[PDB]
Amino acid sequence: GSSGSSGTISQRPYRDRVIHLLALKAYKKPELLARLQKDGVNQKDKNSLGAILQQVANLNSKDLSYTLKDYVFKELQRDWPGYSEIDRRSLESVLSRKLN
Repeated sequence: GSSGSSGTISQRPYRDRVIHLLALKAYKKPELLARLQKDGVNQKDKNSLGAILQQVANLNSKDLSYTLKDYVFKELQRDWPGYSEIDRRSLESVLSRKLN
């Protein structure tokens, strides 16, 4: 039985941080960042992002917006520190709509 620990977002893998955002809704290469960058986005990752968005999300030429895949929803984390009192309840839906 541990007491506590330092759970920071940075310690988490970029991918997760990304999908966790695209989950609630689709985000644009630049936009999505504006959300992560805030907490701190690694330069070496800034480039990888584009690749991840396609590995976990899908870009729609329509509105050049990236859409979080379906299966990925399972990879997400219901205990993500990125989901506010609302987000959390706003995400539990999708997963429920996707994850049969």
